[PDB]
Amino acid sequence: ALCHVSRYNHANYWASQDLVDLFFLEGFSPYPIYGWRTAEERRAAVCEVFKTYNVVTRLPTREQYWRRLSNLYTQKGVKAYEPEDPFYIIDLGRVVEQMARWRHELPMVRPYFAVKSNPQPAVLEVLSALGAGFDCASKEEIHMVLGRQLVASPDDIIFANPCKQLGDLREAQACGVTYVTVDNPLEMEKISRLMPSAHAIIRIKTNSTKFGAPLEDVEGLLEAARQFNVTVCGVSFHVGSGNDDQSAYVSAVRDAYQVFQQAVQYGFKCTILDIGGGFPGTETSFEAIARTIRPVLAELFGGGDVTIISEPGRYFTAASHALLMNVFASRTLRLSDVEVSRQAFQSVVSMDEPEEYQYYVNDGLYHSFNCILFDHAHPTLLLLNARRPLRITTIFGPTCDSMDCILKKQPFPEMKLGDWLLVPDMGSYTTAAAGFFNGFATRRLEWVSSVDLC
Amino acid sequence: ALCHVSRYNHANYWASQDLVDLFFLEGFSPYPIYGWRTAEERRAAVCEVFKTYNVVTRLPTREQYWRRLSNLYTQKGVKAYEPEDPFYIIDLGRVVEQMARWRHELPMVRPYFAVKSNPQPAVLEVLSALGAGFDCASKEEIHMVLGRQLVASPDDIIFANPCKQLGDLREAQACGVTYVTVDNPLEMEKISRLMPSAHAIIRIKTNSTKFGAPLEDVEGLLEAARQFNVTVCGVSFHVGSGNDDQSAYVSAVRDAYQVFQQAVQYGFKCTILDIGGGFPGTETSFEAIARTIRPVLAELFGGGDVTIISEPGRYFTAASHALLMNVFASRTLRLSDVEVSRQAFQSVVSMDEPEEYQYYVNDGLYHSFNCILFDHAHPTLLLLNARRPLRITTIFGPTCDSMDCILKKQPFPEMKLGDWLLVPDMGSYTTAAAGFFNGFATRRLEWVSSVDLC
Repeated sequence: ALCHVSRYNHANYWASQDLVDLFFLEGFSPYPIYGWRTAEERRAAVCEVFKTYNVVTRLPTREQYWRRLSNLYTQKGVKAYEPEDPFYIIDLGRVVEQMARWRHELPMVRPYFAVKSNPQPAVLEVLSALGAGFDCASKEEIHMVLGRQLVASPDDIIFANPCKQLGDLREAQACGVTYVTVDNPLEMEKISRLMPSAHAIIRIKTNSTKFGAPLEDVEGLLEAARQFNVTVCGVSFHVGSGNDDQSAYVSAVRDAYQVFQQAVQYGFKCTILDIGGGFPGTETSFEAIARTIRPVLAELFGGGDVTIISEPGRYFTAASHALLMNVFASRTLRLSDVEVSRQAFQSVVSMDEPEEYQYYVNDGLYHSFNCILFDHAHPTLLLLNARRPLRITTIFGPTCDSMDCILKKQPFPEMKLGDWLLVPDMGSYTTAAAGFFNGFATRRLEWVSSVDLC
Repeated sequence: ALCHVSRYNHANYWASQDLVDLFFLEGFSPYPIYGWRTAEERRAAVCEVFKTYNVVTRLPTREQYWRRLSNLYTQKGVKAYEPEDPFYIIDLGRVVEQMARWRHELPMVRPYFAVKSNPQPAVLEVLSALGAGFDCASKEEIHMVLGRQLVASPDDIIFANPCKQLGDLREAQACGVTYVTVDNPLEMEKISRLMPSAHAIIRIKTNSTKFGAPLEDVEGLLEAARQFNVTVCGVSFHVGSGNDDQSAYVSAVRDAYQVFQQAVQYGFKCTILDIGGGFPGTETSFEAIARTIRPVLAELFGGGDVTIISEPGRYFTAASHALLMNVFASRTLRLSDVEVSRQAFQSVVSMDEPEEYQYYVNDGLYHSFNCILFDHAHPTLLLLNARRPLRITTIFGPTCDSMDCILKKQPFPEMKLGDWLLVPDMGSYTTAAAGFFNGFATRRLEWVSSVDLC
């Protein structure tokens, strides 16, 4: 459907610091910590990134915290940007908390953050300081990771795209990366021809239709790898967020074990297992998924000769953002008699006056709110603010296009010009896929650290 | 649906300049030319733009011309960019021809090009040289128009957004632009309080959900304008990219005349008539639309007191661009028995072997091909270049998103890694709304001139 407004649907619409501290304490589990930094170097590096971006440690539920921050920063902005411009509130402490959670729940797995989730430099810097690996799907992301000197060696970068361009392969081989992912024999030929130092990883299909080799064709994939003198030492799979069944992960791990046996039959001694991303980044919770994944990994890849990695994307940056919007235009329209009857029966809006209240905010579908179509997401609009009766609303974007319709004829509290709209959990594939249509953009950013580090 | 592939659907799928010259011949119509330049200065300015952007004159159907140009500029890359990278072929001669066609069909109307269609500097500069007005929907586009010194005075810029932000109005008043568009009395109050030296233009609804005041509420609009000491001298309307027929244009202009009479009754003497955009850019033809709308303008606004303007967007930059894509990855899959039966009855590809072909190109839905959703467009894929059996193809994009699919399970000639895909008529809202997901972008541009004005 459209943006979720279930927070305002009835007439009476009124009404881990310990984990992070544990994470920065090792140097628990018998597995070595991620990254080349020691215990003292990681904390120093994260504090250095915090100082570099001058984040503010605003210690604290989550909706109340976001509302308080939005009020404070709106007041601050009222007192290089306009006070009515949209802005983000990046909680860089949330990324640290997510890494602490991943270390606690999956200590045997080293995440390789998907840079495609948000290529924002601050999150990359803090993740590299935390010891995370990096997951580049293109030569551009490889350059951002290497150009910022976030990795000591290119061995912490995986060319996770199973279908890479020839120039991308040339740049990756020149830059010195080694880990790549494959799904078809033609990619084996390309990798052998243009990148001889690669450590190819086979991507196996899971129970989408674009990536992942079928379990039957993995034998032909291994045959092509052997024929083309390609060193295969890994198997990867990605299920994507949306698979409600918790058995998809264990089925994929079983398929990976079968592929490992097939590779062993081909003289390939694989040492890398990649379980992909798709983990939930918001509070099927991540704890249940980890409790499902852990035992099969222990009883199948518990020998210690295979390193288990992952490429979690939105998991790290799901709860780290909060977009704020200003309503700057409003008008009321009459309704037809036919439309009046339907709304009276269902909607809790008072239909004495057939009025449709239309509002315009300064961020729409051609920008950060592009996740409605590209990501199939339904974010939660929140009005920070005399009874405010529930009128049927159609919240438009700033762009003159008529399709900028983040809301359409749904009940919502009465809003006037100058009010702010808060959209929590707006960090996954929001500004990465954002387009510069009409010239509007959420250029302003604010840096907040929910946890205390410095 | 999806990208149009009707060019390849049966088993055997094998098998201007004079008007532009007339356009630069003002020193035949009783209307003065557009712009502050003369005949001897417009040609010099456009030749200066061509020299500045190194535009090359290519001389000649449109499909064959685009194929020839694609061959020429494709076997030219392997001889700062990779040869296997996507690129555009911008034909500014097409923009010049579109302007000449507009001048011939509607000599009484001065276009004000919608910068939102493509904010590319070359098209803006060539249009300013041609004498076009400019149509800025945001302060950013105002700055691009003014920053490049394209307009002698800000009187050639219309703040065509009927709902403008406060900072945008402040910048517009500071810059010196006067013409604005209004929809609701709240906008009247905002403009009066913020933009004192304005010439408001009422936007009337066309037989529309987002913009356009209803014909009944124009009374309240005029009352608010008079109450807030707002000077209104124009009425505007936008129809949309596609509609029923020219009867919409006739109804809209008659409603505009009625609103003009209402304003005259409300002590307001108007002098501006804006008929909006939505005209066809590709080849309901534009000539029929002009032949319909000319007589009503002649018999209704033929007194000469009111100047008729327009804001045509895609009309100028529809047939200008031509995107090219490279197939760098491919694989073959299986089909279910149920799915096999469906294709046997309708698909012309022999379904004896359940072969599903999946290809990958370097431009997808997160980029230039974003017009499929944001614009509801179906561009025509063309394979430039033995036998080419039809197969069930699924042309994906470069991004690793599952939904980045421009064509799904449709017949198409057999493709191999290295072939190019030509997509003509890709200049309207393609690179303007294009994002930067995964770091992929069509950075390379090539400049051609179908016409020879130099």
